[PDB]
Amino acid sequence: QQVGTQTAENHPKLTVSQCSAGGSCTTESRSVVLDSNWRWLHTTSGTTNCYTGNTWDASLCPDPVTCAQNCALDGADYSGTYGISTSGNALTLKFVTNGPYSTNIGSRVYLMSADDTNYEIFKLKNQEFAFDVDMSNLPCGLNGALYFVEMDADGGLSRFPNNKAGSKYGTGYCDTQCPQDIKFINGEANILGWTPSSSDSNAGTGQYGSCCNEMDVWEANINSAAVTPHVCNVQGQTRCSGTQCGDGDERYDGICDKDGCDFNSFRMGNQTFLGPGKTVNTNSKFTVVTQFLTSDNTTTGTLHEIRRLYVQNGKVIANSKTNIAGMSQFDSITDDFCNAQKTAFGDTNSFENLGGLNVMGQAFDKGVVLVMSVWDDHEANMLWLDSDYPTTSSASTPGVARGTCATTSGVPANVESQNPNSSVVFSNIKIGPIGSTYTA
Ligand SMILES: *[C@@H]1O[C@H](CO)[C@@H](O[C@@H]2O[C@H](CO)[C@@H](O)[C@H](O)[C@H]2NC(C)=O)[C@H](O)[C@H]1NC(C)=O
Ligand SMILES: O[C@@H]1[C@@H](O)[C@@H](O)OC[C@H]1O
Ligand SMILES: [Mg+2]
Repeated sequence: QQVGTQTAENHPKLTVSQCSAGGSCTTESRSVVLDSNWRWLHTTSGTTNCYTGNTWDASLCPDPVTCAQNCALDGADYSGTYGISTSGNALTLKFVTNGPYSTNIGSRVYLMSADDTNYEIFKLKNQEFAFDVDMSNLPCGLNGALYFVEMDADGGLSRFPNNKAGSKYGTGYCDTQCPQDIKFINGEANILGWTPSSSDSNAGTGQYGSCCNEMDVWEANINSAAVTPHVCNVQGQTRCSGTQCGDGDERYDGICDKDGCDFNSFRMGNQTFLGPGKTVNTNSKFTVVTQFLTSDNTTTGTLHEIRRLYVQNGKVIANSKTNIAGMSQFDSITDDFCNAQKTAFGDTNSFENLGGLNVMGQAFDKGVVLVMSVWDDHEANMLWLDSDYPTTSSASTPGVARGTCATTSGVPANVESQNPNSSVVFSNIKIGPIGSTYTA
């Protein structure tokens, strides 16, 4: 894709903290950028759209390359059109925004580096990452997600000749779902076999997907939360086609682990731990701390364990323990946990098949980009996060119940119609050595 200049691109500012042993942190000036899929895409010479609704203009986009050369991504009206605003260390993502020219549902942003051009690259091995979240305004069916993916720092500017926009315009997304709804992959418009979504009037899928390792630090709404590493057998952002993408029936045949090795306290058998008025009380803001422990306690050692702590009202709260009959008891993510939980639940262990925490840690070695988003789910209505899933399974079967929401909840049109003003606030991001990002 090309660069459009009708609208200047000014990334909303966001401060983050870099912390040291003892807990003193320095403030770093960073910013966020809107993902390219949300942007106005118009001809380089004018204002004619290359894509409208969920339909590409066939005469501007006769083929993937011509389309990438003819079509330009333009600057974004972050707050008034996309519902994205920041206030110091706080990022607010609104669910539904009505701009003067377009309505936008959900958003996805990446953290920029100090240069405000390339993404910030995080090296998470043997580090602790903390943030605060207020998801009191995120009901059933919503997901406010904070996570890392193995994107290129420049979003593909240097790898792909026909990507002339790059990370400044939020290009280069990938994750372990190998999404095929991404409009530009590898600097080419993803127009081959383009099929509009029937339920999402702004979306479609093309022949290719964009795949990479993904650490889901946080996927949650007021009801339930999950922390989930996912790995692939490829390194970095990789375009997939056919079986590689692991779409539909080929879910477990692809290059990436779609299910991941998840820890949702509710799913793991503690229904009183996280939620409205619970131990972690999601009616109010709290701190989420995530530790990426290596086997030798160095930044070069093998990733061995992902641990979780919460902090609310100044009190540290230990992670819940698993409570699945017949399964050994864990309170964190280890490869042993993943093996035990996949066995207990009868789920295919692609996480381990594709190299487990070792491979996750190798993605961390190379570096990953911070993503924050708010979304509803056209495929599964977020039931995998907050309800009984599959809905066709007995809710007494271990692993099926993930939260208290109704199996009829989370239909996008219903959630948009009923809770349009939903929002999530992510704030006070900190990274440092273990123990450095919060006060015990
Ligand atoms: C779920 O996790 C919570 C937090 O660890 C456990 O909370 C305890 O609950 C009992 C029963 O109400 C209380 O008497 C304790 O004071 C709680 N401890 C804390 C630290 O909050 C709870 O037991 C866990 N549930 C299950 C089924 O394992
Ligand atoms: O990331 C999620 C994955 O863990 C799975 O359970 O299906 C839904 C996905 O969005
Ligand atoms: Mg290029």
